[PDB]
Amino acid sequence: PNEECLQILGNGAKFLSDAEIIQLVNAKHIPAYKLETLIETHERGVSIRRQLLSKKLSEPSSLQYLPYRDYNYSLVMGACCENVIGYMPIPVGVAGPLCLDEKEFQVPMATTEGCLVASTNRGCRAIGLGGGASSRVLADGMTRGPVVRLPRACDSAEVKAWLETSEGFAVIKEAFDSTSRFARLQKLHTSIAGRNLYIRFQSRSGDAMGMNMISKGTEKALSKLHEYFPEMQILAVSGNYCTDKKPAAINWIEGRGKSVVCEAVIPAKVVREVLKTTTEAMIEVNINKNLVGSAMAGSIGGYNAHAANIVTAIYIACGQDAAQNVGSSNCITLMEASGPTNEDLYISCTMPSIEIGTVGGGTNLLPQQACLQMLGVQGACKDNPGENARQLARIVCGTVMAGELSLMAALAAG
Amino acid sequence: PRPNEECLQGAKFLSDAEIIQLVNAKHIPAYKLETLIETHERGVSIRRQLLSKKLSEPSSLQYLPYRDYNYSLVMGACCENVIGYMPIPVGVAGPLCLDEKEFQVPMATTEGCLVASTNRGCRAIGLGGGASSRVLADGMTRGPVVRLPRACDSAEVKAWLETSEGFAVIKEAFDSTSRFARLQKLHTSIAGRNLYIRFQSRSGDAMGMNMISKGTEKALSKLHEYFPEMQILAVSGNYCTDKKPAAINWIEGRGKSVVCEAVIPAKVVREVLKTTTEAMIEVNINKNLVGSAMAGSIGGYNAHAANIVTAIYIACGQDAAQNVGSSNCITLMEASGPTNEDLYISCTMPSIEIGTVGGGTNLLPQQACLQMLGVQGACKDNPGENARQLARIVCGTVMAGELSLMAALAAGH
Amino acid sequence: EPRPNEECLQILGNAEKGAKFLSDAEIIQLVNAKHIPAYKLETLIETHERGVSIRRQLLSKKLSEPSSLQYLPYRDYNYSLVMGACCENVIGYMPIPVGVAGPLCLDEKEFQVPMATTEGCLVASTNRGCRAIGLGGGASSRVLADGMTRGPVVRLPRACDSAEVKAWLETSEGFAVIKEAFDSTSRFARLQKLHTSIAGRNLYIRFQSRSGDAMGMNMISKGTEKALSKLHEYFPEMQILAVSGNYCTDKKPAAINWIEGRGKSVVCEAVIPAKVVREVLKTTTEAMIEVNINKNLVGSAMAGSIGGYNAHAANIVTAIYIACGQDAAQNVGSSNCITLMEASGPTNEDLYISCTMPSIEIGTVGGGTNLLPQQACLQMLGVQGACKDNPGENARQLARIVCGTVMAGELSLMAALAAGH
Amino acid sequence: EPRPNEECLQILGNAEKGAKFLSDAEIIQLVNAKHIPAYKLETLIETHERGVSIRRQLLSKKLSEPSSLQYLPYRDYNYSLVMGACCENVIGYMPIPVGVAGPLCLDEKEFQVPMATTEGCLVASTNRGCRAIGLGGGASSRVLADGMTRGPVVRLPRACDSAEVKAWLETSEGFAVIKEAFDSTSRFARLQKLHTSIAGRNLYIRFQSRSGDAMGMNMISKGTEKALSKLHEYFPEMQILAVSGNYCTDKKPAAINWIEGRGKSVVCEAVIPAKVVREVLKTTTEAMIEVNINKNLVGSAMAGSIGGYNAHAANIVTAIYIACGQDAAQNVGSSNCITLMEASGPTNEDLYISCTMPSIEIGTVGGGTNLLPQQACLQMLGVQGACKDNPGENARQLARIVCGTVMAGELSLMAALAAG
Ligand SMILES: CC(C)n1c(CC[C@@H](O)C[C@@H](O)CC(=O)O)c(-c2ccc(F)cc2)c2c3ccccc3n(-c3ccccc3)c(=O)c21
Ligand SMILES: CC(C)n1c(CC[C@@H](O)C[C@@H](O)CC(=O)O)c(-c2ccc(F)cc2)c2c3ccccc3n(-c3ccccc3)c(=O)c21
Ligand SMILES: CC(C)n1c(CC[C@@H](O)C[C@@H](O)CC(=O)O)c(-c2ccc(F)cc2)c2c3ccccc3n(-c3ccccc3)c(=O)c21
Ligand SMILES: CC(C)n1c(CC[C@@H](O)C[C@@H](O)CC(=O)O)c(-c2ccc(F)cc2)c2c3ccccc3n(-c3ccccc3)c(=O)c21
Repeated sequence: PNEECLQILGNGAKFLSDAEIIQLVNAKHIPAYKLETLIETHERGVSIRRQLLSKKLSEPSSLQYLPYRDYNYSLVMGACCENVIGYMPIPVGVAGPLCLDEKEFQVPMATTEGCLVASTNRGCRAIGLGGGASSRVLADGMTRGPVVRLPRACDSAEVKAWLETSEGFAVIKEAFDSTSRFARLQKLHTSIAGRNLYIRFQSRSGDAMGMNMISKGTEKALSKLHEYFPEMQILAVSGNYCTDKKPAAINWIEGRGKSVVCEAVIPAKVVREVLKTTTEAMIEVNINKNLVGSAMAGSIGGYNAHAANIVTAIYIACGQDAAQNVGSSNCITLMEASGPTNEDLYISCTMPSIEIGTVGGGTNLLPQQACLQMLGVQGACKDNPGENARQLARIVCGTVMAGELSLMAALAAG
Repeated sequence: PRPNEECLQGAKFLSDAEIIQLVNAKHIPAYKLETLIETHERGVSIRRQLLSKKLSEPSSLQYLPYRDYNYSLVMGACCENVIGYMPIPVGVAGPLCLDEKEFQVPMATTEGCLVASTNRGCRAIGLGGGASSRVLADGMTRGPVVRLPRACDSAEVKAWLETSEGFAVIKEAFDSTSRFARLQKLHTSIAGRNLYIRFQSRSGDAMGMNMISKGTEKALSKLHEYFPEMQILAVSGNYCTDKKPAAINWIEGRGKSVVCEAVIPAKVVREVLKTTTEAMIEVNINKNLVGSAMAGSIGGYNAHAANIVTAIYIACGQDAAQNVGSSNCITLMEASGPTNEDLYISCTMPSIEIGTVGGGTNLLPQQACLQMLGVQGACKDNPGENARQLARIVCGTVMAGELSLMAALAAGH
Repeated sequence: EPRPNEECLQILGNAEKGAKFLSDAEIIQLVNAKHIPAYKLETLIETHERGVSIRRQLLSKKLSEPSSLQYLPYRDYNYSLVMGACCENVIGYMPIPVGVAGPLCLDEKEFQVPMATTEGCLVASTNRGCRAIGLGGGASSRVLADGMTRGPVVRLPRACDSAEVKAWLETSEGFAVIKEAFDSTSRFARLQKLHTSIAGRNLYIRFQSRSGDAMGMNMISKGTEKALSKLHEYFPEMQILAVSGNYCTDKKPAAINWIEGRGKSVVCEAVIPAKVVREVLKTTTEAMIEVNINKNLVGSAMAGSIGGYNAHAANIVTAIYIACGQDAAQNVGSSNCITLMEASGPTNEDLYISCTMPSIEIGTVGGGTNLLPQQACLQMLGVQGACKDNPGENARQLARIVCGTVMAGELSLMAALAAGH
Repeated sequence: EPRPNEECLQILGNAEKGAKFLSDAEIIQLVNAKHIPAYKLETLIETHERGVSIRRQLLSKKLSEPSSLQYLPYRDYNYSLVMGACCENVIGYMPIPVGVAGPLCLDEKEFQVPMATTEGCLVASTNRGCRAIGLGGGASSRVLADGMTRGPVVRLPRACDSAEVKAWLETSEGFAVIKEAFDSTSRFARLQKLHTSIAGRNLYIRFQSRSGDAMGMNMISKGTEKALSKLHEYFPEMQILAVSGNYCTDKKPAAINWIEGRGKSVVCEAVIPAKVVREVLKTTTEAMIEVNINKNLVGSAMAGSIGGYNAHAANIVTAIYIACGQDAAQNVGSSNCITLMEASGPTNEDLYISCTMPSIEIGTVGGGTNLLPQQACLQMLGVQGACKDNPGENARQLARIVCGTVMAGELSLMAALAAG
């Protein structure tokens, strides 16, 4: 019906059928934007959106194998996704044990690339027979890099000098830190371009990746800066000086999120039996591929074989922002001869800009929390704020090193 | 639970608890179960149980799902050591009015506001007459490193590859490996006695990594016949460049190079995007050009192309790790129209690495999202037209995302 | 005794008298009253040198310290070849000390390399590198490419239109038409394959061509102008925004020069015996490779370098460029260099070295190479002027000498760093 | 007249006779017979000019064309300040034409800028830019930072050890000990915030400090030796692999100089009235902005440039550097510049321009600035030598003049490109 359908809606939506609510869209009665709140259950809302979508597609049977039933939409709606028509299953394999810092980890990897999980698993095996890997977090601080503008370059210079004094920095730090308990503003990084001023705010953010919290603190910091400099115009809360989800030398040099190093010595016996190559062959490929090769290609921060493969796979499994693989994959892989007879392989990976978290975003979803719980880093750390996210970053750097070892060995053997 | 003595006699008759009790007691090794178990879902079940005992929290796997998923197309193709699947929420933004067509773009993400933002950008484009796009180039690459005894020798190989006859014989060996293998002009760079050779070729509708790799191996084998002292050091010497940031991809292109554009009426910028044309151009210059410049960016002259690229890629069975290079984008904005109050926008993406056959596009859920766009599988009549169409949709959806986010930043919300 | 401005104007306005009759103070009177422009002083006055003397006196009164130009030399210099070609508003010349480093044993020949510098120990260091190369049986080098570029930016109404122009330039027929127009501007113009890049409705076109022994800036620009005019006949809606849209790229750092090359791309190499590494360079092969990997590769990588995978190629390039009449501002791109080092020989104790420099922008005709003093330095190397029998051979040879001298400088500085001196 | 070998040697040994008593042809005979090596021809000869003449004669016979040095000048140059300080194996000097562009109206002062070049139209073009700036009310500039750097590479046995050293350097007390050692080497030394980067067991340490009016290369390297020696005491397993590990970065392109700055970071600006853009520059403000955006921003972006967002800053930097006794090889990094242009004023017809140069490496004492001809060009600008009442003011002033002259050159060349 048409008129009777509106009456029952005013009382609920359960008494109206699927075909009746879809008829309210077609025959203009009530618009399409009112759909999330109106329907009772979340799963039925997804079903009605899929039927509406089906008639717009040139092949309505497209959605047949896109699944949607029995998924927990309660944590997704109004938090992680909009216009939800279902979910996308990504196969999850396991590579391990990764022997890292006197512990053993089973690393979940969501991917559809054949041989990737198997390769990473072989890398872990080589590391494990070689006495294990060790890693350190060198720095920690998510950033946001707004652009502001003053009437003149002489004015923007005045603002830069003011922020660089002990007093000016104290005023902006107090504003920034007041927005949340984990907001602790580190030293600012500023760059002038004429009358423009790019300001890089950096702060730890507990176990969150921290972009929402740092953005809150930045908005408050710029409002405080407005009081001391009324002619200043906030052009954008991000002027790409952060830098988020684009390649940027500033992330490579200053770091962003977690800066991490990892290392291991692979005994000569393990290089031959597990990796099917030699230490000499591995060093030759590493120098001429990951250093010289990347140099000839004009790379900034891409001094590695396939760090992005491991970063992406762990990120999708563990509820991270996979778009941040742009900067998070930044990595330099070094190799040299080691031990008394110089036949053992010393490997290290350095990743200055791993953008990561174990609370918020996709880490609030239960399947993603399962993969985080495998690693023992799910949620916030009560006793040591930021320790779970720090640990996950160490696991990412260590797993990348396992991937580097294995693929470089395949390339070396020919 | 029976003893392990009468368990030695195949798999279907035994129980799950029996197989795991033979792995720990060490009757059977740990690499026999992949082949012996018949039903693929039961293979994943046993793997999860063995995995559970290695974890400090064995119950961590409970909410990682695995039942009733189609593992037939995954095993021996897409993933190893499989313990389940990870559901990523899929939203839809559209219609995207692109080249006199309308697209409903699937986006797999867990970032709030992303799909709604892109949807708003699509609406502004549609009310402004739509967008137009063009594929400027097409060719996946692979960039091996070879070594000769001396720099004079590597120089000889470079000059030889640059003659018409030397290139012709290398092109012959390359193209023999596949129906779609058609080698384009080579790009070579010397570093002492090293020579980096950038093989480029179309690959039908595939992303083309496996095909170009096979062509490269046969091409280098032919080059070995003419230069027997040459050593193939690595089939990839990072000169491709695959899954790392590289200026060579930005300048020369990799996969599909694409451009897209649209004019948004001044009224549409005000009412839909809640800003002005003047404010949009101001932010684009000082964020996407000057800001990226101050940050030392190569190819990152955009707001958040990577967000859209990643969401479409995960939804459509692409290699998400290739978002590193595929997200390369320069967003440009200027005034347009008679009164100079309309907003011309353009996005240029020189290295979209993409495909509609092979890899994750073999799986049915991923094929469902590809089918929404009308690009699933190989185009029989025009090989590569589906992959090219998907690249255009990516670039157009990126432009929609740029429009919407830049408007949010420009109005200072 | 000085005279009125009007009386001096009637004498210089006359043909048979000239500035010879007038004094210094009287000519200064005419310039200050704007009857005679300052920049034309050479033309009006009887000699070039007196024109420079008058300009100096004009300038000295403007300065807070009138005796500032005392030790800036100017007398007895050949200003005839500078005027209307190399410099304007000339107030003298700047002496840069010139040292010699050699012999450099390169491609079975020997070179005495001139180096203009004020940096202590640079010439001596480079000289030590030459000595090490000479005792190791010399260096070999190859020119891998040759072609100066210009990278204009044009614009179409739409990106769909700029795309059409790109596709048209990539057809065999379209490239042929543009090639005919480019090559019609000079006998040395041979247009190579076009490299194009779109940015929306913008189109950046990279024209590349040999240029005889000239660096080729002017010749490539003239060919580019004619080529774009021909392109406009097929596409009347195209606007030539700028003849250089920074896509060349000239005198700015750019990955496109590193990857595609610009001017001459060159590679050079040598093997230094272990004995020579110990006795001349005061280090070992193992220590040299260790420093090269971690400084010139890893170190440059950590600093975010594109093209700067070397110790100090720019010191050598700059010193040779100033001495040999080159454009010293082009050291920005010409200094692009990757230095590689590894073990060699039967006991893995000898030191293989190589330098690869893809973008040496250089010439032996035109610009500063027209001046006699810098022609003297070119004549040392046997590369002065145009090679008639093999056009471009002299400029090619100079690029090889630059690359080989850089390698000598890399050897010597890296040895000093490896020893911890 | 040319005496036998042994008769010439006995006079040389006697220190109250020397090589003055002998002739030119006799000294050449002593070099070829291998009695006295060629490198030791500086000290033995009496006057510096004669020593250069003898080196030139020995060189001439080695060359395929013995008359090649004919037009390379050498006579009557003051070699006293050059020998053992600025150049070795000296065979003469190379005259670079010097032109003047000005007045440059900068910070309420007027400057006559010397420019050593052989590129036609460069000085005249720069001069036209200065004239446009002057008729527009002048330019204003600011020094935003000042600190020469050196970036050694050290190595610990493990990455965990290199991590420990990084953390130690980041504490207040660790940095204080290193700053005390660094600052002790010179009265102008003041070590700023230390900036480090790990690569496995490598640690790259970027030392930064002001250096008075010197470019500071020698000063910073000496302070860095002392700093690393002090760090050796707390970490004896550390190995100084190289005093420069290319992390400075000196004389190579590097994003670190672009982002962190090196030497003087400077900004300059001016507004050119619409009337002056039309008449002097022969173009419009609209055409200028359009060329600047699509050439200096979009164009440099398409070429994959880091720090090269300008038309020809390198031309001006190089011309001033050679004229003023600077290290011209440092033009690689000193040329780093971004040029921005906007519409300005009430009709939106005036042209606002700015140039930002984060890494001008420069000095007014030491190096080639010790030579008299180079000191004359520095004297033109009022920046010769060390400022006693404010150490670093002369070098800061020259940096501002460079940035201002670059902006003048940017204005003029961009106008010629815009006009077609
Ligand atoms: C990590 C894994 C997915 N993988 C990869 C990565 C491809 C991409 O994800 C990134 C890669 O392009 C990054 C790069 O190296 O530039 C290649 C690979 C690299 C460069 C090529 F040119 C072509 C293939 C290979 C590979 C190549 C030849 C022989 C064996 C190989 N095995 C393998 C198979 C079975 C047992 C043992 C080893 C791999 O697992 C493998
Ligand atoms: C695309 C979307 C996920 N989004 C984003 C992207 C954040 C990231 O994924 C990439 C971004 O960091 C890339 C960059 O700009 O550097 C920001 C954003 C950008 C820069 C910031 F500093 C902080 C937030 C914002 C945003 C910011 C302020 C006000 C509204 C906003 N809305 C919004 C909400 C409701 C209705 C209308 C608009 C967004 O949808 C949105
Ligand atoms: C080239 C020459 C002008 N030089 C230089 C300056 C290089 C610079 O122009 C570029 C350099 O900064 C590039 C780089 O390495 O980053 C240094 C030098 C380098 C880095 C430092 F930190 C401090 C000083 C050195 C040097 C240093 C220690 C011991 C010996 C040295 N010798 C030397 C002395 C006698 C016989 C043999 C060689 C030099 O000739 C020399
Ligand atoms: C600075 C000066 C030495 N100059 C230059 C330098 C080229 C180089 O030093 C840097 C340049 O390549 C950097 C770049 O723009 O990419 C060009 C120039 C630019 C791009 C070209 F394609 C070809 C020539 C021009 C120029 C070009 C066309 C018309 C007038 C010109 N005038 C001029 C003449 C008389 C009165 C007013 C101005 C110049 O002074 C001038």
